[PDB]
Amino acid sequence: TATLGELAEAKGRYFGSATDNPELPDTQYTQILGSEFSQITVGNTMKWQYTEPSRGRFDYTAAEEIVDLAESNGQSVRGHTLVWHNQLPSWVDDVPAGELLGVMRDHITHEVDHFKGRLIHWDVVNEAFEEDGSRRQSVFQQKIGDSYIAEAFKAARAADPDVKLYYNDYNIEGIGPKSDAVYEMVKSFKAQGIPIDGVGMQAHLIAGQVPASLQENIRRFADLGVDVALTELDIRMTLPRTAAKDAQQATDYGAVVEACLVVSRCVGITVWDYTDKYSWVPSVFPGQGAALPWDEDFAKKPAYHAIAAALN
Ligand SMILES: O[C@@H]1[C@@H](O)[C@H](O[C@@H]2CO[C@@H](O)[C@H](O)[C@H]2O)OC[C@H]1O
Ligand SMILES: O[C@@H]1[C@@H](O)[C@H](O[C@@H]2CO[C@@H](O)[C@H](O)[C@H]2O)OC[C@H]1O
Ligand SMILES: [Zn+2]
Ligand SMILES: [Zn+2]
Ligand SMILES: [Zn+2]
Ligand SMILES: [Zn+2]
Ligand SMILES: [Zn+2]
Repeated sequence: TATLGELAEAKGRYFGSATDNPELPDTQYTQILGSEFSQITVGNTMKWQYTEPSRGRFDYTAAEEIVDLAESNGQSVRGHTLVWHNQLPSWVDDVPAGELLGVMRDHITHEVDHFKGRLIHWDVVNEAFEEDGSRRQSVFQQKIGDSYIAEAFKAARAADPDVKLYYNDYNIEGIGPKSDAVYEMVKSFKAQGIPIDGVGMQAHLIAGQVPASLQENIRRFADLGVDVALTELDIRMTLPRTAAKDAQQATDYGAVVEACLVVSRCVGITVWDYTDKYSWVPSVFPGQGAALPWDEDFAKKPAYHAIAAALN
């Protein structure tokens, strides 16, 4: 009957999926991508290695394709991601330390300016913290210092005043040292007048291990005055799939969706792609997989039933 996007929209939220250029040829895949979801995230081609492969020379070719596709289906789009220590072109490491801040600002200005007025959110900075809450020692942190995050948000706001600016990270779904650090940063930013409109909880979860404090965590961020979004939701399991594992995964998906629906400022959910066929999990987590609502043959799993039921 109604799609996840339609059910989500009926509750003032969006339900979308990330995608990547190489997948678009898959006709069965795109038909579902374009009809089931109300939002799309550019999976890879908005990343630094693609948009600015050589210093000062920008390339939005691949990203534009996905943005146009989303627009064609009437789907909103999330930009991902401007500042990240991963998938960074090699020339960035060679930039003299004293020049890096200026380079990061430039990268941000161009990309945000080019897509201005077409995206709903921008993941401005991604994974800037370690598990214990200390700063990840990336090229930006090391050469620019602690203010690089704040500078990144300022630059972004200066290039597009209407788009929502998000801080994105993983393992910040439950209350803990990592989410506390993000919590403090957001508090710090609000007090200093540093622009930031939301926190993106990637939500790359493990079946049977969903943080029970998820909802309370979403709520405290919302009380700080920022929106919250589950940006790259997937719940992996150790293969092979079994009925019991699928059922546990379904229960998990339902609890995650319910948590968002209970908090007024949880604007939406995005799954890191929607079919196991293209999930990034197997490639990064050896022995793990089957983390999405649709399996490799596009059959909806019990997980799908739970998501729809939670959305109502
Ligand atoms: O490169 C990053 C991955 O390393 C990250 O995977 C997290 C590692 O710790 C595990 O406990 C989490 O479940 C897993 O998601 O995901 C984000 C990616 O950018
Ligand atoms: O194809 C893979 C992408 O799907 C993957 O996306 C990363 C997953 O972890 C998140 O924290 C990152 O923000 C997101 O970009 O990156 C690797 C690429 O090979
Ligand atoms: Zn090109
Ligand atoms: Zn275009
Ligand atoms: Zn704490
Ligand atoms: Zn199947
Ligand atoms: Zn069903």
